[PDB]
Amino acid sequence: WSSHEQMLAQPLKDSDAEVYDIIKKESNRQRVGLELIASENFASRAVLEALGSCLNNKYSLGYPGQRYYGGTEHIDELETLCQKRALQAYGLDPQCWGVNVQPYSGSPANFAVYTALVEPHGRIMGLDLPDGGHLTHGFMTDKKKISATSIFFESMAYKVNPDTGYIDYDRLEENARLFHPKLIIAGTSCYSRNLDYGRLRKIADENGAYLMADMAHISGLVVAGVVPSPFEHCHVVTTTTHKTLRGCRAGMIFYRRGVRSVDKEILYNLESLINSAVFPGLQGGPHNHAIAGVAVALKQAMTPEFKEYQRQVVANCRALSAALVELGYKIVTGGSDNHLILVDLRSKGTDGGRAEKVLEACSIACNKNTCPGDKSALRPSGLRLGTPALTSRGLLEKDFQKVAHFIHRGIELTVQIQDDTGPRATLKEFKEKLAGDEKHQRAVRALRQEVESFAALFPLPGLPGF
Amino acid sequence: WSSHEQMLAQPLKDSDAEVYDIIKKESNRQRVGLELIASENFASRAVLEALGSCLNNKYSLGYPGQRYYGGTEHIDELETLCQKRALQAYGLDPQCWGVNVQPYSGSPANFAVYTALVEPHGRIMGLDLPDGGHLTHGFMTDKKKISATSIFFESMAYKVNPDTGYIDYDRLEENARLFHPKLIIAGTSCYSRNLDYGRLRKIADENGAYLMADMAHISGLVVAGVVPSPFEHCHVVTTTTHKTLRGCRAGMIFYRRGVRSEILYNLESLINSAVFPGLQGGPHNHAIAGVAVALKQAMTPEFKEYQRQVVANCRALSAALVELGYKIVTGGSDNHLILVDLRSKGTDGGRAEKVLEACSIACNKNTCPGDKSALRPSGLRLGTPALTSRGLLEKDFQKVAHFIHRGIELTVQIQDDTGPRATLKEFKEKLAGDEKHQRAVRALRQEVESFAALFPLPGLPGF
Amino acid sequence: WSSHEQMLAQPLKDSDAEVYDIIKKESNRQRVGLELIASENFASRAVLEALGSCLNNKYSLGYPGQRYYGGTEHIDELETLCQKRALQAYGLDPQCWGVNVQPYSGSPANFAVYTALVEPHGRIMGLDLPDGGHLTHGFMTDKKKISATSIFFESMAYKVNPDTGYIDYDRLEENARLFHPKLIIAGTSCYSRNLDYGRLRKIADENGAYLMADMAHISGLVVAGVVPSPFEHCHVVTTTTHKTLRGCRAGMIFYRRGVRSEILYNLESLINSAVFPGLQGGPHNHAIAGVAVALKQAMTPEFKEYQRQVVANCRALSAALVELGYKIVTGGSDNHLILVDLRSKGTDGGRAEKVLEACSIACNKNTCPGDKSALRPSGLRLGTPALTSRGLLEKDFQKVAHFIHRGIELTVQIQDDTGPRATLKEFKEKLAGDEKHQRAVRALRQEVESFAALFPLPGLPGF
Amino acid sequence: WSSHEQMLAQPLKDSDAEVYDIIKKESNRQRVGLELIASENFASRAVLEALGSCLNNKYSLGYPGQRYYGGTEHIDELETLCQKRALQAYGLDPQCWGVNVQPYSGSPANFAVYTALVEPHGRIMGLDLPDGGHLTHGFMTDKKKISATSIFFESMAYKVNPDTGYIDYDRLEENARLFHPKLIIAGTSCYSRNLDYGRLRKIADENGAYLMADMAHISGLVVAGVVPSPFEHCHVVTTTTHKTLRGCRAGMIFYRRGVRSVDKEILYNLESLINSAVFPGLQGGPHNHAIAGVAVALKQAMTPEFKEYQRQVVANCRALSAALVELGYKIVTGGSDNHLILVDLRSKGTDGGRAEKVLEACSIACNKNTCPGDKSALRPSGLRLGTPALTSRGLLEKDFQKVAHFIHRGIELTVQIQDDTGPRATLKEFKEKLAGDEKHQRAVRALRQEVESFAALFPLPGLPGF
Ligand SMILES: *Cc1c(COP(=O)(O)O)cnc(C)c1O
Ligand SMILES: *Cc1c(COP(=O)(O)O)cnc(C)c1O
Ligand SMILES: *Cc1c(COP(=O)(O)O)cnc(C)c1O
Ligand SMILES: *Cc1c(COP(=O)(O)O)cnc(C)c1O
Repeated sequence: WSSHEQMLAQPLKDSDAEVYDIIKKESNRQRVGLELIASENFASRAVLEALGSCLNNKYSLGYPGQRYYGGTEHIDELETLCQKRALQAYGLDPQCWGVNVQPYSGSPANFAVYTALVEPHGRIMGLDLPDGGHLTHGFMTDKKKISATSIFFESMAYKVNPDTGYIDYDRLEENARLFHPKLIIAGTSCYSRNLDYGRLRKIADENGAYLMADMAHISGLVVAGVVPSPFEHCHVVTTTTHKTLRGCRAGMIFYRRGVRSVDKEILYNLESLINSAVFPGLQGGPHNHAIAGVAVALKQAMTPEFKEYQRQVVANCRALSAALVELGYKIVTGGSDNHLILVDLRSKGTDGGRAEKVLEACSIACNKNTCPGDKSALRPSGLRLGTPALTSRGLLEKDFQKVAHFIHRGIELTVQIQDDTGPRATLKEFKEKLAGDEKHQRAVRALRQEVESFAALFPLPGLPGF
Repeated sequence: WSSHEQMLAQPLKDSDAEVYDIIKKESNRQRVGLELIASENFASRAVLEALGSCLNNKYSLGYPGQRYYGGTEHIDELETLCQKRALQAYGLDPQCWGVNVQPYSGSPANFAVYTALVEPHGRIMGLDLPDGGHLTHGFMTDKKKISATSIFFESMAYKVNPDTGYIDYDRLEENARLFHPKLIIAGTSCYSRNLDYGRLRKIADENGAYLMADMAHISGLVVAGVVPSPFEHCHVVTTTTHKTLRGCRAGMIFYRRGVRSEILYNLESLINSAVFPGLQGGPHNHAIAGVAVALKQAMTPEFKEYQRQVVANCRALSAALVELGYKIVTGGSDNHLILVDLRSKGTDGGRAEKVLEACSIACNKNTCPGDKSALRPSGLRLGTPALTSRGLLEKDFQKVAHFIHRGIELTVQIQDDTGPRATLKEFKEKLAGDEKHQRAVRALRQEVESFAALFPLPGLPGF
Repeated sequence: WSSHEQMLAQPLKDSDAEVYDIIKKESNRQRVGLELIASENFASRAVLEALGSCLNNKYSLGYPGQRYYGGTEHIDELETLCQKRALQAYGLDPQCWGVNVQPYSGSPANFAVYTALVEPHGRIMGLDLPDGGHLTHGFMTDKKKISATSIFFESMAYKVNPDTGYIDYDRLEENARLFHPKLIIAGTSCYSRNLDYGRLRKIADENGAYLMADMAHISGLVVAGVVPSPFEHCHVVTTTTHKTLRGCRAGMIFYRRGVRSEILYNLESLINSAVFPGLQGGPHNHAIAGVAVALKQAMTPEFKEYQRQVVANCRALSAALVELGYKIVTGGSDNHLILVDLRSKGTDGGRAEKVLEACSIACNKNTCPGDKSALRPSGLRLGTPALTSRGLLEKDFQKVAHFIHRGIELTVQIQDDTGPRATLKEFKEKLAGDEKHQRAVRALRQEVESFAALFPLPGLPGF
Repeated sequence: WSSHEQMLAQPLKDSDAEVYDIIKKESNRQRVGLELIASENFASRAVLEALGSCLNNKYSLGYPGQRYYGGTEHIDELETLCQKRALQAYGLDPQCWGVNVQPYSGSPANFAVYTALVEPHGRIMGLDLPDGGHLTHGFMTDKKKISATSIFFESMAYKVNPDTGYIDYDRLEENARLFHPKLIIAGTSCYSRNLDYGRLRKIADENGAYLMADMAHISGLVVAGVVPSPFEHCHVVTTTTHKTLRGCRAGMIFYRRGVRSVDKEILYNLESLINSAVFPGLQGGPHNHAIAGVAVALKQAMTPEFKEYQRQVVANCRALSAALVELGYKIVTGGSDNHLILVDLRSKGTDGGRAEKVLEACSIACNKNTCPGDKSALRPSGLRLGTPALTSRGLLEKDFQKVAHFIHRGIELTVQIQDDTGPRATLKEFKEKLAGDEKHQRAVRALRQEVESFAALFPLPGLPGF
C-alpha cells in the first residue's frame, strides 16, 4: 500500500521484466535482419522520446479553437504547432489548405473523410486490391462486404491494365459515368508508378465527385519533392505519418479551403465537415503524445538531410530493381518511380506465397502480393519489396546489389523446396516440408547466417538498443 | 549521410527544442494544479517506457496465428501475453471469455462491436447523454445525427428518473419492446451509482438483444473488486485502458466464448473481423505493450489498495461538500465520481468550471437529470482517481472541498456583480476585468498551487 | 383475320364461360349473405361502368401539363376533373390543398408519401397493429421486418391504453422525444373512436415531424361531415377510394399547399415525383374515371344521408349487442365499426369468425387491446357500411345482432363439446363433423340467407 | 334519401354525364387516329366486361392457400384458374415454375421482386435508360436518385454499343465482376432485337446473382412463339398484362421452383420470398376484377387467332421498317426482331423531340427516344414506333406502307417548321411556331384529314363505341 508510490516510478526493467525481455528480443530481431517490407521504417529517437511524454496524461476533447474542458494552453500550442509544420512541410498556403492531425492512424483518417463527404451508402471508387489498392479504399466479394468502407458505403473498384501494369484511366472514366461516384480515391499500397492526379481530377469533376488522395506510401517522397505532389489536383489528401514519413503511428487529413468554383462562386465546405466527422463523430480524446511525435517528425522531414535520405531511397530502389532484372527477374510495369517494386515471381517458376516464407526463415522480410495478371488470389505471383527501412540504416546502391543476391539465393532455395513438395501440393504442406526437412533447413541456416552478418554491419535507429 | 545517421539519434531536447519546451511547461502545469476531472489519471513510468520502445517499428497486420506478414515471433509473444493478463486481471476463464486488444482507443472499440453485432442501421439503445451517457452510445437531435453511432446505426436513448437520479429500468423495459434493440449498452460517463447488469440482462434477453457493457470509467474499480463486475451478466464488455485502469490510451473488447443456450456464441470471429480487416490497419504494438504492463500493475495488491483509496476519497469529498451545503445527484456515490448540482448555490456548472480553472482546479460542467437547458448545465462532475494517484487521502480531499467551495463562492460573486441575468460572455469579462476579482483568483490559485506541490507527480523522472 | 376481328368483340359470356360462371356464383354469394366486414362495400353501377371503358387503352405517363406522350387532351380533362371533385368533396381550397389521384390503391399511396417525405431509413411512428393499426403504418417483430414500411424505413409503434381502449397520447408524446420521428401516422383499421388530430399535430410540430392521416376507413364519413375532418390539422391525408367512400379500388394523396410558417410547403413536388417516375408507371385511367364518378356521388345529399344511416346502424347494432351481454371495446363507437370483446362470452374471435362464416355471416377476428396472445384474438370487428348500402335500418340491424348472437352461442357449443382446452383445428373438426352441429349451422345459415335476400344488391343489373 | 337506392343503380350516362362525355370523346379520338405507340394496345370486349364485375366488391387478403378472411370459395377458384392459365400459356411445368398474379401493374411487380431477392441497398444491374432501358430497372444521375429502384437499392446500368445498336455483353461481363450485382435485369422498353438470355445467364451465375427478365414489351410475342422465350434461362420473369399480351392493366411474377443447383443439391427459395414481398409486404387487397380480366386475356392468348395476330404484328413491323428504309430513314441496329423500331431521325436533319409534336397534331401518335449515339438527352434523335395497336385494328403489310408515307409526310412537315424557327431555337418556341402559324397549321389540318380518313376504315376493338 505504501509501495504503490514506488510502483508508479519503478523503471520498466525492474517493474515488468517479462515485457522488457520481449522488447529486447524484438529490438535484436530488428537488428540482425533485412527489412524489405515497403510499409515499415525506423522512427528517430526524438520522435520516440515524445511518445512517452507526460502528454499522455492530458485529456482534451475538441480542437484548439473550441475545447470541451479547460487547461489546454500547451496542448493548443502543440496541436497548433503540429498543424503549422504539416502545411509548411508540404508547402501549402494556410489560406488554401487546412489540416486535421487527430486521426489515430491511416485507416481512421480515411474513414473520417468518407463519413464527412460521402455519407452512408454513398458511392466511392478506389483501386482494386489485387491491382495494388488498399482495404480502406473498399474491399468486397460477391457474397460479403469485408472492409468497413464497403460495409458502410457503396464501393466499386477500378483496375490496372494487366498488360502494362498501369492504371486503366480510360475504363475508369467510362465506368464513373455509369456508377456516379461521390468520391474517387487516388492512392495505392503496391503500385510502383506515379498517379495521374490531373487526369483523375478531370474525371472527378466530370461526375461532380471529390478527388481524395491517400498518399500514405509516398508522403515522405512528396515532402522531399522526389515524386509529383498530389496537392496540385486533389481536394483532400490523407496520410499515415509512419511509413516513408518516418514518424510514429498517426494520421492526417489535408483539405482545401476557400473558393471551390465560379460561374458567382461557391465555397469549400470541407473543413467543418471533416473536423466534425473526426470529433465528435468518430473519435474521442486525441492522443496528444502521438501528435507531439508527428510534430517532431515533420520538423525532421523538412531538413535537407531528409531530402537527401529520400533521394537515396529512390536511388536504392532503382539499383535493387536493376540488379534483379539482371538476375533474370521480371518487375511489374518494367520498373519503378518510387520506393517499391512488385517482382513477378512467375518468371522463375514459383509464387510469392512460398517465397515469403523461405525469405522470412532467412531473416529477409517482405510480403507476397498478386500481380495484375494472376488468375488466383490463393497463389499470388509477386513479392513486394521496398527500400525505406534499409536506407534509414544507411544501405547504398552497392549494398542493395548484395541484397538482390541474398533475395535471389532465397528464391533459388524456395524453388528447390517446391520441386521437392510436388505438383498439386498445398502451402500448408510446403510450410511443413520447410520445417521438418534437414536438407532444406540446412540451406536456410546457412543463408540466414550470411544475411544476419551483413545486417549487423549497419546501425539500428531508435533508443539505446531498446 | 554522416549527419542523417545521427539526426535519428539526436535526443529530443537537442533535436526539437520547441516541442521539448511545450512538454516541460505542460508537465509543470500538471504538477501545480488539482486534477479533479473524472476521466484523467497519471500513467506509471514503466508504462510510458514501453510506449517509446522499438515496438513502434513493427508492422503486424492480423492476429497471433492469423498474421499477414512474417517476422512476428515476438509481437505474437507480446499480443498473447497481453491477452492472457487481460483475462487474468478480471478473473475470466479463457474457455468462457476472449479478448481483442487491438482497438486504438475507447471509441474505436465501441464502434467495432456495433459493426460486428449490430450491422448498418441496426438498433442500439444507450443512456441519454444529458443523463450521464457517452457519445459513442448514440447522440442525435431531431434535425441531425452527430455521433457516428447515430449516423451509421439507429439509436434511441433511455433516461434516468429526474427525481431519484437513478436509471429508470422500468421505462426502458417498456420502450425496448416497442423499439426492438439489437444491442443495449450499459455504461456511463457521469453516473455515480452501480448499474443493474442483471436487470439489464433480463431486458436484453427479453428482446433477443445483446447486452454490452462499456466499463471505461470503472475498469480500475472492477479489477480491484471494489464495485460489481459487469462480466457476470454481459455478452460483451469494452473498455479504455487509461482512466481508472491507469494505463496508456487504448481499448479492449471482451467477449463471451462457449455455449449461449445447443446454440453457441459467434462473437469472437465477428468482433475480430470487425476490428481488422474491417475498421483498423496495423495495430499500435507499443500501446499494447503499455497496456500489458498496466494490466500486470493492476493485479498487484498495491493497486487493489489504490482503488479502495480512490472510492474512500470520493466518499470523503462528497461528505465534505454535503456539509458545506452542496447537493449531490442521487444523494451520493458508489464509485470514483460525483455530480454536484450547483443549483443549490444559485449558479451553474458553466460559469463554475471557468472560475475553478483559473484557480488551477480542473473539472468540467455536466447537466443534471433535471436541467431544462443544455446551454446552462447545473452540475460539476468531480472525480478522485488522478489526485489519489498523487497520494491524497481523506483529510486532503476535505481541504480540496474547501478550495472548490472558495471557487464556487467566487464564481457566484462575479455573478452578483453581473446581475441575476447576464450572458456567459459577460460573466467571463467581469472575472478577468475587475480588480477585486482577478485578484481573488490570483489569491486562490496561489493557495491551490502551494497545496498541490506538496504531492508527487507520477511519470518519467523529469522532462 | 376474320375471326380474330370478332374474338375481340365476343361478349364475356360466350368468350370465356369458366370465368363468367365464377362471377355469377360470386355475385350470388354476395347476395344471400350478410356482409359485416368493416372494409367492404358495394360500388354503384355507374362507377363499374367507367372501369370497363376504353380508358383502359390510353397510356399516359406523367401528369396534366407534365405528360410524356401526346394525345392526352381527354385524359387531362379527366384527371383534372377528378382532382377538382376530390378537393370539392372534402371542402378544400385549391390554394391551400392539392391532390394526387394516381395511386393504384391504399397501400401504394401510403408508401409514396413515406418515400417522398421520409426517405430511406427515416423514422415513422404509427398505431401498433394489435391496437388497431394498419400494416402500411409499420409492422415488425424482434427478429424480422414484415411490412414494406418496416423494411425500407425505421418504424416504431405507439399503443392504446388497454384499460380505456383509447390511444395513449401522453406516452406517445414522451416516446416521440426519444425516437425523433420524421413522420407520425394518424389512421386506424380497427379503432371505433375519433382521433385527436389537434393533439397529434402538437406532438408532430414538437419534434418537427409531419402529421399524416390515413383516413381510409372513414373517408366516406368525413365527406358527409359525420366525423371530424383530419384536414384541419394534418399536412397530408391519404385514402383508399373504396371502403366507406364506396368507389372502385384506388388511392389518393392530399397535401397542403402554401405557407407553412416565410417558409413554404414543398409537399406537392416531392409527392408527385415519388408517385411517378418514382414508384409507378402508367396510371390506371379507368380507375380514375371510376373515382371521379364516385366523388360526384359522394357529394349528393343522398350520400350524406347514407352516411348518417351508416353511423346510426352501428349505434343500434352495438346497443343490441350490449343488451345481449356483449362487451364493446372502449364502450362504444363514434364511427362505422365496433370491436366486440368475445372474452365476455368465453370464446375468441378466432373460432367465432369460422362459425359465423359457415352461417353466411361475414366478419373477421381482431385482437383486443388487452390480449396476451396474437394466436387467440379475443375480438370480432364488425362494420355497417356494406349492409347499409343494401338498405338495412336500425330495426334490421337488431335482427342481425340476434343472428350474430346465435352464431356465438353455436361456436361456444362446439367449444363445450371440445373441452375448455383444445386446439383450433380440433374445434373446426367438431363443427364440420357432428350431426347436431353441422345441423345447427345449416339451420342458421338458412335463416340468414332468407333475411339477406329481402334486400337489393347494388351493382350492374345482373351478371 | 329514398333516391339513394336509385343512385346505386342509375346508369353512368344518366348518373354522371360529365365523365360519360369524356369517355365518348376519348373513344372517338382513339378511333380516328393512328396509334403507333409501342406500349399501347386495345383490350378485347370480354376482358373489359370482367373488370366491371361484382368482383370489385370482394376484399380478400392473402393467397388461395391461406387467406386472412373467409368467404373466398370463388375468389380462390378465380385466382387459381388465373395462375393455371398463366403457366399454360407460356408452356411451363408447375413443378418447375410458379406464378404470382396479384401485382397491380408492371412497376409494382418489378419492385416486389427486388424487395424479395435483393433487399435494401442490394445491387441491381439493368439496361441504361437512354440505351432503351426502363425506369424500374434503375434510373439516377450524379446528384439524385430518381426511380424507386435507385432510391431503395444500389443500381448501375450496362449499355449498348453505340456503333452496332446492340447490347455490349462483353463490357457487362467485365463490370459485373467489379460491381457484384445481386440481380441482373434483362428487359427493355426500346430495343428492337432479341436478348441473349443464355449469355446473360452465364454472367449471372458467374457472380452468383439472379437473372430476372422483364418481358413486359414482348410477353405477347413470347406466347405465340414468335421470339425466343426468356423462360429457358431466367430465374424470374415479370410482366405487365397489357401491351402486347393485350389484357387489362396488371402484372405477374413468374419464378422457378425445385432444385436450383447441385454439388448435395440446394433448392429455390423464390416462391415464398416473392409471395411474402407482394403481400403482406408491399400490397393490400388484390384487385380481383383485374385478375379476372387477366385470366380472360390469357385464355385468348392461347388461341390460334392470337398466334396469328402476333405473326402479323411482327410482319407489319418488318414492312413498316422496310418502307421507311426505302424512304431514306435509318433504323437503329438496321432493323427489328420484334414489334418495334427506333428510327434515327438525324438522317433527315431533325430530332424526335420536334417530330413527335407534329405527328401528334396530325393524329399520328408515337414518342421520342434517344438513340445510342445521342450526346444530349434534351434533343433525342429518334422516334420509337410499334405495331401491336394498329395490327389489332386489322392493318396488314400494305396498310403499314401507307402509314410509312403519312409518317414521312409528317417528318417533312416538322423539318419545314424547324428551318422556319431557326438555329439555336428552343422546343418551347418550336411548339409556339407550330400553333400560331397559319402557314404550318394549314399543312397539319390537311395531313390530319388524310390520316383520320384512313384510320376510320378500320374497326376499334372494345365495348359498343364506348
Ligand atoms: C498502410 C496504409 C494504410 C493504413 O494505415 P494504418 O496506419 O495502418 O492504420 C492506409 N492507406 C494506405 C495507402 C497505406 O499504405
Ligand atoms: C471516456 C470514455 C470513452 C472514450 O475513450 P476514448 O479513449 O477517448 O476514445 C468511451 N466510453 C466511455 C463509457 C467513457 O467514459
Ligand atoms: C384497408 C386499409 C388500407 C389498404 O388498402 P388497399 O386498397 O387494400 O391497398 C390502407 N390503410 C388503412 C388505414 C386501411 O383501413
Ligand atoms: C411499360 C413497362 C413497365 C411499366 O408498367 P406499368 O404497368 O405501366 O406500371 C415495366 N417494364 C417494362 C419493360 C415496360 O415496357
